[PDB]
Amino acid sequence: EPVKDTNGNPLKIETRYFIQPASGGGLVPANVDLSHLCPLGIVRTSLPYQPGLPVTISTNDVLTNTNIAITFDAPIWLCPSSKTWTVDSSSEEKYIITGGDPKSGESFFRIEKYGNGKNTYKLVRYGKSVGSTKSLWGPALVLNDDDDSDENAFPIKFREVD
Amino acid sequence: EPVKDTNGNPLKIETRYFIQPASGGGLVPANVDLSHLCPLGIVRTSLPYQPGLPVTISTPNDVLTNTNIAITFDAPIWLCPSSKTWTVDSSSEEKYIITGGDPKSGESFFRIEKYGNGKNTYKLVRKSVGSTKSLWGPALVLNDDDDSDENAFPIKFREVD
Amino acid sequence: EEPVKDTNGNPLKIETRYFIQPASGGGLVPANVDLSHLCPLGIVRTSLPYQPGLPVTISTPNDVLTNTNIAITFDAPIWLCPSSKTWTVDSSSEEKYIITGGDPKSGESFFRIEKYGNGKNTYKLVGKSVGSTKSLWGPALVLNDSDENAFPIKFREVD
Amino acid sequence: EEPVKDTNGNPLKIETRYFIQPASGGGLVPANVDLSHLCPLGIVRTSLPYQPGLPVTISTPNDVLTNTNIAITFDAPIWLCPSSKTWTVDSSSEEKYIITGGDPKSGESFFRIEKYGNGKNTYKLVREGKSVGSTKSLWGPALVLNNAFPIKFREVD
Ligand code: CHL
Ligand code: CHL
Ligand code: CHL
Ligand code: CHL
Repeated sequence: EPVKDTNGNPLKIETRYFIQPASGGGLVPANVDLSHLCPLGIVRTSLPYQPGLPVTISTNDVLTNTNIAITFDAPIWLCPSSKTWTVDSSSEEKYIITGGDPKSGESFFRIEKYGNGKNTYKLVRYGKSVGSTKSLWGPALVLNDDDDSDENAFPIKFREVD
Repeated sequence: EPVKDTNGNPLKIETRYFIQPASGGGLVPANVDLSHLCPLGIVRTSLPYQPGLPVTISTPNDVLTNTNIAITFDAPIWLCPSSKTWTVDSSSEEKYIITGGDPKSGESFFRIEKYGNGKNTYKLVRKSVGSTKSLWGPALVLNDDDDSDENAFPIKFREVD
Repeated sequence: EEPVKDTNGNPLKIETRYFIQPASGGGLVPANVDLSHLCPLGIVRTSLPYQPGLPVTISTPNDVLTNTNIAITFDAPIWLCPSSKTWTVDSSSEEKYIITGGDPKSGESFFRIEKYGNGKNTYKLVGKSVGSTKSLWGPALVLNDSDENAFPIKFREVD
Repeated sequence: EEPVKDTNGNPLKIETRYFIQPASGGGLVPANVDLSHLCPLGIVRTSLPYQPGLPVTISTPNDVLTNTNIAITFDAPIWLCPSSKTWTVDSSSEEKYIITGGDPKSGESFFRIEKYGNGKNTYKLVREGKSVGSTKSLWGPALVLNNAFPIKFREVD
């Protein structure tokens, strides 16, 4: 099944989208704690009209339950690593962090339908769903223990940036 | 004559708008230099899809051109001890527009006037509001005159839904 | 009403720079207490072992004596906040953080230096003693007299 | 190859903490050079007069001698960047900032301590040899590869 944006249109690669909580504003880079500034975690901004930092998806169609990479799109980057999402294996909390390799399997996630709402999804990694936990700046994306139910998943939509 | 938003609808008081450059993204609070963190200047973010921090307009519900208004940022968090209302830093050589003004005092009053080319395009006048290079990017400053649109920073108002 | 002494056993002088160093990381420095405000500033113990702290000068409403009204003012060539460098109590707060921006001549900014424990050149600030709580950067000074919950300090003369 | 001396005129030891302080603000510390990056870090003179600097240890690739390959490594219980505390040259900057994140065993991280001018116990760093100087950066003077930036070593404690 093709992933759809908030307008019900199918997701394309090489196309800028805000990832916005379906459940404050969009998802942005921020540090998870005071122990490291780089690499960056993924936090929901508490500011209501901030749309989030845009991402592009790499594989023109994006389909559900398929290996994809998510890369922030930004003209400025304060860290010496990449803008591609990945899992902090060395973190005892398994934060989703930047600095992944867009071609490597370390950076692969899958987009799956969430609950009933249309155009609502979750991310799953290999199967563990992406949830959230309290961090310094607010809720940060973390890898949950499993993907048995949507209970612990952080529901998202994709909004096309024009 | 009523000020209009990007949809051509007239501006209302107590209504959130993005002030967006007509000439990066919207206008946001940021420090102008390394000498002070508070109060805050008004900077154009270089990030292309950042809409700006919303403002509300007050009158000392219609907003009309060439009339005294106050501009106040709207935000659930504020890192400085002073107000979210725009004003002129009289004590700076640059005459930065800064936060921390009194919305009821005349120090915080600006006027919205039509700007050159393009529908629903405006400038602020107190002397027109222009911009200069600052630490984080272009910061709003009060110019010398309002003789022409040359030095004015053109803006539009986009309704926040 | 005996003189407060520095780590060299010399009596404290007014208008003289001292590091206030925890008597039990490095010295006391200005830092934000939480993510809700940058200004005004709280008083935090740096976790860095050889950072001496930001110097303060003491004023009196030349000896600094115990159990006497004094004001503490940070000494620095730059200040990123619009208010003063004088310590005071955040009168309306939960933890009653000690914060900058006080008036050194006003009673709002008065503290008293008293002996702490049965030790040597060790003190506390005070009815209510100055303690600490966990904050963003580390321990921050808060207003709590007994030396149970007091934050013990010493004074090191700066040269 | 004569021994480098600290501010007390005592010879420098390897694996010993020193402040590197400008020979005539306070000591040298890690800080960002500009708004383009937080990591890795530059080497800046703090403008605060009583800040001694962040301590370093010197390693040899127990006396530290002049005109010999040495590595400089900051010593700290915390580090906010994902790389090492060892000094090196930012080859891919036009300023050639001295930056952290070097390999203490690689030749990229080797400097030499040479006597500077007249003052006793005063030195410069050299990496044909190029001396370490300074340029204006965001917070203040930052060390760059080229006068030289004269330094002294103060024993911690
Ligand atoms: C590597 C350092 C880094 C840090 C520390 C942060 C931190 C933050 N980012 Mg991120 N980012 C960082 C890198 C990057 N970000 C982004 C892109 C974005 C976007 C698009 C957004 C964020 C936002 C946020 C904020 C999310 C929480 C919040 O809503 O607070 C509530 C908000 C505030 C308290 C206002 C903060 C104002 C100012 C932007 C930062 C404050 C300046 C002071 C230095 C604060 C430092 C305080 C210290 C003591 C902790 C948070 C301040 C969101 C945000 O709210 O920004 C306005 C947001 O929309 N970031 C990019 C791509 C350009 C980065 C590149 O390296
Ligand atoms: C009080 C201090 C204060 C400071 C220093 C800033 C600083 C900034 N604000 Mg502002 N703000 C501050 C107060 C507040 N802001 C806001 C609301 C906003 C909004 C909505 C936005 C800003 C944005 C900005 C940035 C505009 C420049 C840019 O385009 O960068 C390009 C972006 C970067 C260089 C990445 C910066 C990411 C991150 C937020 C952390 C930056 C802080 C650093 C870790 C510390 C210093 C690092 C240096 C070396 C870069 C700039 C970093 C804009 C922005 O871009 O934010 C993401 C923006 O959209 N501010 C509020 C209301 C809550 C404030 C209330 O106090
Ligand atoms: C709002 C302004 C302001 C803020 C946020 C701080 C914050 C801090 N001061 Mg303070 N200060 C501030 C104003 C002032 N300080 C000082 C003088 C001092 C001195 C002398 C010292 C401090 C120190 C500290 C630090 C204590 C915690 C620690 O031990 O970390 C330990 C060290 C680290 C965690 C490494 C990172 C340090 C780096 C300078 C912070 C970088 C900020 C991040 C890039 C932003 C990311 C923040 C995230 C949360 C958003 C803390 C970072 C102490 C310190 O440790 O300095 C290094 C210290 O010795 N301050 C003066 C007079 C000049 C100020 C005047 O305005
Ligand atoms: C991103 C990482 C990082 C950044 C941005 C800095 C930045 C700085 N360090 Mg460094 N450091 C950083 C990493 C680390 N430092 C250190 C250890 C030290 C030491 C021991 C010292 C520094 C000091 C400094 C300052 C030197 C310039 C000065 O004299 O300011 C003058 C001081 C001020 C202007 C007031 C202090 C500012 C306050 C700490 C926070 C400033 C951040 C702003 C509130 C946020 C907004 C930023 C601006 C751009 C809008 C400078 C602010 C020196 C210093 O002065 O600290 C107080 C210093 O003594 N650093 C360690 C080991 C723990 C790090 C590990 O990662």
